[PDB]
Amino acid sequence: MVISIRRSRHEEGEELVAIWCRSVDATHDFLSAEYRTELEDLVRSFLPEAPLWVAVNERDQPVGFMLLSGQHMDALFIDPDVRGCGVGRVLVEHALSMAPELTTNVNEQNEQAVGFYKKVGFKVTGRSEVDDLGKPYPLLNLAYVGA
Repeated sequence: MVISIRRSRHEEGEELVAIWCRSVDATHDFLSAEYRTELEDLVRSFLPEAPLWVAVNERDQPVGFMLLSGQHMDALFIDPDVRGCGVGRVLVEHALSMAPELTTNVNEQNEQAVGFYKKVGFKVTGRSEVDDLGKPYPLLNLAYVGA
């Protein structure tokens, strides 16, 4: 299966919410149901309108997405069915092509993604003791070192 990356459309936004939801079910399950619900609502109020980039398969059908502006890839999420297919690299490489000095973040609870992003080449450059709203779910900040 072929992959390309492009800007998202609006109407496919709900598929990106769906992708985020299974990425969370597969690798961030530590997210308590209350926080899951509030994230999913704000995500559904954001991914349909955010200036994202989507990985698409041969059907021009989204299989992952990435948010990058400046040199900061704030978000990267991909359907667990095709994560193993290397789309994780393809989206990071897209981000790197626009930003050679790339940075990103990841929730600390997803130690799997911390490991993955290190394999890809990131190295931790900061953290937070909460996620954002004072919730005790730390965020980590990383820079491409990978090298």
